[PDB]
Amino acid sequence: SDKTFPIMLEGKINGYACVVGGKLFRPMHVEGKIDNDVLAALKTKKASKYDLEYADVPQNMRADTFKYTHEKPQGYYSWHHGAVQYENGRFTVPKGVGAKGDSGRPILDNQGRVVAIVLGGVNEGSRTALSVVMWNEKGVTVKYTPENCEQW
Amino acid sequence: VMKLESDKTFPIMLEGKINGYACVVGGKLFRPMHVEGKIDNDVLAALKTKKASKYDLEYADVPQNMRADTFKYTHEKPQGYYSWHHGAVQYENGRFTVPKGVGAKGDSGRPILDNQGRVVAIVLGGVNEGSRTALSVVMWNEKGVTVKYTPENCEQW
Amino acid sequence: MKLESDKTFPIMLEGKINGYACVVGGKLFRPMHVEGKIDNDVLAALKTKKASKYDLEYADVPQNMRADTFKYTHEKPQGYYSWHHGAVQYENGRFTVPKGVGAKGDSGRPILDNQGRVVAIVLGGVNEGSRTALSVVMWNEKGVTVKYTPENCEQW
Repeated sequence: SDKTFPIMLEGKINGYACVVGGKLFRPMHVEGKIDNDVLAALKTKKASKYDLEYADVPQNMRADTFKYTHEKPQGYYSWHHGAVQYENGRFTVPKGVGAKGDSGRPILDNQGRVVAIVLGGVNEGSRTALSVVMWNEKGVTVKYTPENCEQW
Repeated sequence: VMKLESDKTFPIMLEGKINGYACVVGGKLFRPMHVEGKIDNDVLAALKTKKASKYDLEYADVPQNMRADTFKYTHEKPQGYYSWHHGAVQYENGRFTVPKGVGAKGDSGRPILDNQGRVVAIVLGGVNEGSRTALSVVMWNEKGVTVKYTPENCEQW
Repeated sequence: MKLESDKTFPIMLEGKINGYACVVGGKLFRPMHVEGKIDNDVLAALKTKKASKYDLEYADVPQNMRADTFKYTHEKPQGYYSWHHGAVQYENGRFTVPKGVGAKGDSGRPILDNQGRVVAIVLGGVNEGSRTALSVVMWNEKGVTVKYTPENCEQW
């Protein structure tokens, strides 16, 4: 794929950035440089209310980026660490899964479409509650953060 | 298609300190006229502003590329609550109040929003009245006429 | 959203606009020969003093308006200025506009420089062929009112 690029800080992967619908996304709270020259060169617009920074990607990339959708029917989804579950407008992964450095990774439905970008999470029993950003019907950004959520 | 939205309020730096805030509403840039400093945003900090001393506001048109990404505004102020950076803002009998101990110098310039996200006022100052703090602000009436309200013994922020 | 306050006001007479009044630096000005009521309650209730020699009636504008009134200036370099109907030329000490421009109902209108400052208030004019010379009150160095009226000028 390679539509997700690790953000380097000091000397490690402090997070991830990704390209969706011709837009570059990056978690605001995640400091560091993207491991890609073009992307790391783009001036971003800060959206602190959603803990996101974004920028238009050059035309010679637009079509070759993640596709997105507001369609979030309850059920199962996927992401780098395995399966994700969506129920009651909340995304969750198995307990113990998800941690620092995972901010930025997207969540995908069967069709490989990005339905959300992860910002953080927190342990709730035998499940990990996720803080994410999504998109509604009108195409507006919506953010949902679980109680006592930790930033990854 | 996507309809992203980014920050619409910016800190006004003065001598390396935050002295107020500027924001963009209805395709315009505003900043409290009594606040000294430079907008922490190159593009906006360079625009030429026109003064409106009657409202303690300085303003300028926002470029074509920024027009779609600015606060929408309204005159609609039914009684109840609204919100701003520091929390809930109550509006009753033509006056916006917040809890005592909330709001101080440095907050002038910040906007007050209704639940739909529209700006119903811009803060200019305040003064404590008992357990509440009455706010000085710029609002808009039905005709589109900019109106300013300043509480007795108000202090500029 | 309206940020700028109106600084000119139509003078009504039998339903028709007979001229204009404007507010400059804390003062209302009105062409003395123009009869009618200023179309603004506050302004119309003001008592005015007359300066016949200048064909101007004037009063102190309410303090709550002083804040957004026209700023005047004496600086009148030759070139162009503007007024409601377009460009106004200034040369050889007199303002002129094109024929077909300037008529009854235009007295009281201001002429502004590009910085939005008032350099003159029109009181009338007279066509002189391809151009129409204007009658006006201006301001000199000491901020003193001065008047200029073309030969056979008519009070619009």
